[PDB]
Amino acid sequence: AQPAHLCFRSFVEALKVDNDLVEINTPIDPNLEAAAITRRVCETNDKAPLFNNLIGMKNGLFRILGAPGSLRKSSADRYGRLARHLALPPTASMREILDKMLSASDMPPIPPTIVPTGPCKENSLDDSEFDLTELPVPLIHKSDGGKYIQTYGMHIVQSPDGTWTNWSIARAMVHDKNHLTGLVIPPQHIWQIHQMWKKEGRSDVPWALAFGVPPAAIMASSMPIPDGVTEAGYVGAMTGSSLELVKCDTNDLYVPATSEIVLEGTLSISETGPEGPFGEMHGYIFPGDTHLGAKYKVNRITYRNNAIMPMSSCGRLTDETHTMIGSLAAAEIRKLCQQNDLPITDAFAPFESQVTWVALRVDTEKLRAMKTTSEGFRKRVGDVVFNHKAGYTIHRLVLVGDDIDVYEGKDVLWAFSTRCRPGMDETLFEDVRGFPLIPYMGHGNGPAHRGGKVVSDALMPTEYTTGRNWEAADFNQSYPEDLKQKVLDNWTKMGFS
Amino acid sequence: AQPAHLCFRSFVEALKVDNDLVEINTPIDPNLEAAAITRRVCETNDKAPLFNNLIGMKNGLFRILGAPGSLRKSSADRYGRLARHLALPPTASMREILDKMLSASDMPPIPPTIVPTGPCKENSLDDSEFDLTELPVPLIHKSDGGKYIQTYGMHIVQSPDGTWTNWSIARAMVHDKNHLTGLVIPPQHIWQIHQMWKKEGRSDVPWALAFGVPPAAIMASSMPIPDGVTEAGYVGAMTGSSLELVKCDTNDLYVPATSEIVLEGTLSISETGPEGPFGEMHGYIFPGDTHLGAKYKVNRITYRNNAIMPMSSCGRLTDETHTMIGSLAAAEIRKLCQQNDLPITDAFAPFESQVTWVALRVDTEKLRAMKTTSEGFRKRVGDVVFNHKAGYTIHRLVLVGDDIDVYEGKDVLWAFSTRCRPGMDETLFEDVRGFPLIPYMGHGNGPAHRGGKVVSDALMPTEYTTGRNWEAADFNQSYPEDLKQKVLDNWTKMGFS
Ligand SMILES: Cc1cc2c3c(c1C)C(C)(C)C[C@@H](C(=O)Cc1ccccc1)N3c1c([nH]c(=O)[nH]c1=O)N2C[C@H](O)[C@H](O)[C@H](O)COP(=O)(O)O
Ligand SMILES: Cc1cc2c3c(c1C)C(C)(C)C[C@@H](C(=O)Cc1ccccc1)N3c1c([nH]c(=O)[nH]c1=O)N2C[C@H](O)[C@H](O)[C@H](O)COP(=O)(O)O
Ligand SMILES: [K+]
Ligand SMILES: [K+]
Ligand SMILES: [K+]
Ligand SMILES: [K+]
Ligand SMILES: [Mn+2]
Ligand SMILES: [Mn+2]
Repeated sequence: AQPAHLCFRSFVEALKVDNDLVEINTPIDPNLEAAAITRRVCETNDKAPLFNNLIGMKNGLFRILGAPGSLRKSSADRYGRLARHLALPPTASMREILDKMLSASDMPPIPPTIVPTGPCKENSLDDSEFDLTELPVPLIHKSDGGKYIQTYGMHIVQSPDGTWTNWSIARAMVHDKNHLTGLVIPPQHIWQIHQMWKKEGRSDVPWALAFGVPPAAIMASSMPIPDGVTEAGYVGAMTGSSLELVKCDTNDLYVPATSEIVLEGTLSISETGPEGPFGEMHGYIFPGDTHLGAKYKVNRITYRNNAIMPMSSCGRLTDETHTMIGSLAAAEIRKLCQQNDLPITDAFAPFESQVTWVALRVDTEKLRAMKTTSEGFRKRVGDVVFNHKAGYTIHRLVLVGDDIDVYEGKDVLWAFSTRCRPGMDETLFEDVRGFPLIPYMGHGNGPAHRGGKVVSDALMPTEYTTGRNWEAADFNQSYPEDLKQKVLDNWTKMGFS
Repeated sequence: AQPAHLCFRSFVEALKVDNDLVEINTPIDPNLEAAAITRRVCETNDKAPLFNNLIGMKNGLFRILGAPGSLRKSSADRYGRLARHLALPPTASMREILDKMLSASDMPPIPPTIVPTGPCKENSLDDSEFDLTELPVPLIHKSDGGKYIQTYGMHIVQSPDGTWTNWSIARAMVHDKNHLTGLVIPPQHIWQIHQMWKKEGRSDVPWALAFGVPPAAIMASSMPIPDGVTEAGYVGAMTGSSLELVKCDTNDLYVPATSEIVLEGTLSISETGPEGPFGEMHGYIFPGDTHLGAKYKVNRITYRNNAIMPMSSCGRLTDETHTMIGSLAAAEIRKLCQQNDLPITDAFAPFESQVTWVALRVDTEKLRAMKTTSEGFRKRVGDVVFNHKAGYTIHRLVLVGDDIDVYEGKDVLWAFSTRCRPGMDETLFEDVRGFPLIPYMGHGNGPAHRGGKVVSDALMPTEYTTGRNWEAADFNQSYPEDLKQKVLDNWTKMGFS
């Protein structure tokens, strides 16, 4: 066999073939050691670790793959892990990756295909046979409030009426032998669907959590595609293939046939339990900061022979919470802007901003034809984005003109720092949903859930009127073409590197 | 040999010895080519170029050294050029460099020593014998409004009463055979002294411009040491040695004995001429943006045999306008804060901010004892800094706690992005002097000369009260010491780089 983008086991193979995998066959402790190695990998853009000999692995549960969506060292294949989720060449640009993830947005869905069995059915454990506290679930950060089994699996929940099945990543930790607790927060789709079941009031939410799903599916799971859109059919259109799914044993949900590990059960409409703290995407943990979270009951586990659990050891740069959350949100924001008739060509969440900013590249020819001003345009952009779920995680939008490559953080920083006058060239948004996970929100001086957002206009005045009126004081723009070429051609002759 | 910090010719030797120099002995055009090579050096942190065969060099005037204060590639000796200005080991940290530049602030001055002659007297040209338009003055950027002879020399002017002699860098370009035009703007000391002569009204300002001065002198020339303080005596205290100076031939000013090239003349109290545009430190040139500047008359040139003119090809990162202007301003700001009883331990202007920000590291134990709040503390800090000349070039101050290394831009960006809530955690300053060279000031939407400043508080709430209440979600802080060491010790064994 199955292609890498359609089968996690094949994806692991692909990373090996790529010389992008280190297989660790000696015993590794899931209590911190696996996550520490993965953390170091993510901080240094090293090869992904596959822990084949995890202390506590029994009867096939489980090996761990760390850093599944993290960066490679080389510039040429920096995003190659992400490309391997999507059948793209390993040298694919971020633009190419994001365009692939947006491609299904004006295609008919390709609904999934139901097949009678698959590798995820190779082994099973009923509710007399498993204990979640006895599995080699990792402690990811030393101060975490639980062992976070769920950092890179896919929650599956369906609206009561059956018309929308959502796939998404949301964290969860082990509560006891047969329960998890996790985040289920607005405006996320798992929360939206949970609210539908709670208003109906009759039962707990049928649920499954599938780990080691098709890589193309985990990417859509991490993207804020629209309300009401079933991720499986979006992935089918993106990949050009209907995804093969098998029915759960204990409920009527459907999971990818090649899932490594599947939990089946219910998400309670009534019960909560302690959740967190967790070392999070912005780079912090607040020890002792436990709060009630949603509570999941597990009734059944099914799994592949020699099952592999993917794990995100998230925190400071760079891991899946940056490469996927930020970039995929930025992609959806780009599309949302264009659908609102805003002249945005590109969007990216700079890593340097801890993926709390999105830089929006403006087609300034189109802007000029709008015959508008900074104040008006900033407000329009911020209203569109900050009032929408796709903008949830993003607290600063930086508008830049056509000369800036938004996928290059040094260039975004240059433009922000030199073209946006603090205060005057910004519009603050206090009456929008805020992202409480940012430390200055949930642990800050103001409301955790509201405000703290800004549109920073790094468009220069003449970009709204007559056109750019500067040249950069750089090698590229400050010297004629023939001179530049001469200098390059004589560079090593003269004595330079 | 004479020591490198005391003699520019010896400094050039030192860069060669260091394998930090490329001697270009074939013909190089001062019309763009020399500056293009230097620009490329600065953008890539390559070796400094010494142009020994400059097209248009005659009778000893002149060779060019580019990139005298720019960065080296290696992290270990990144600031080695700057260290070579100061007699410091080439591996000196930025903290060490800035401490050396601040050291003379609580020492008695060591006034200069007058000697009868020096190398700067080896050759001379009277006012019948030179023509500035006939010298190989560089065109530094293709759209510059003149040939900028003066990018790394030292202007010397003295108060009418004789009590203060200032040394400073300010740009100047050739106007005609015997005149320059340049920037002389408030609140700079050359401007302050010029205003004293203008109020006296009796004559033009006696002036000299010395190129290829002692490196320790050019560093102080680039630093905003206090009003009324004679740089020569500050440099003498910093270096532990009295600087040797020779009298000008045509006026009673005194220049370093080993200056490569000296212009003697007057800075007019009445005349102006076209100046600019110039490709500037923030990374831009605005073609055609010429304005009246100060006008200098040159009466005499003296120079060393085989004179070398230093040149800054300034613009986008990284050159002297970043490494020296930003860092030296930040050093003075650190001291100014401490003298105002503010608990600041360190300051640096991040390169990523185009040296428009300064990050201020706070001793949070001291902060806690102040029993203050963010609003109050931000306002106090901003009032101190933004009302002072040392703050002139800086538009954003970022307050950070003790965990942040302000000399590491990635860590400043992380703290700013995650700990400062836009709007609420900031105080805007509109009634302070602004720096018009920033594009969003002089080419922006508001007053060029006023406002546009902000204090951004990236201190978290408990840093004012009870202490830091988080751990970073990073390898260093999220795992115990013994585990970290194990992972490091087994890193290459396991298969990692
Ligand atoms: C790639 C990744 C993604 C998330 C998360 C992590 C990783 C690796 C982990 C599990 C490592 C961290 C965790 C987070 O702590 C970060 C976070 C992000 C956004 C909201 C809350 C938490 N998390 C997560 C997340 N969404 C969350 O609702 N709680 C979560 O727990 N997300 C983001 C989420 O998938 C996206 O917002 C999707 O758009 C959601 O799908 P839809 O609702 O649009 O269908
Ligand atoms: C290292 C360097 C420094 C400057 C400049 C350049 C370089 C390489 C060049 C010449 C390349 C660029 C030019 C600039 O265009 C940048 C600039 C900076 C600050 C004000 C105006 C211009 N410039 C300069 C500068 N000061 C200026 O008053 N006009 C100047 O022309 N400075 C800064 C100035 O030296 C410092 O502010 C000192 O504190 C001044 O001394 P005191 O007044 O405190 O005694
Ligand atoms: K999703
Ligand atoms: K602007
Ligand atoms: K000075
Ligand atoms: K703050
Ligand atoms: Mn969804
Ligand atoms: Mn001075």
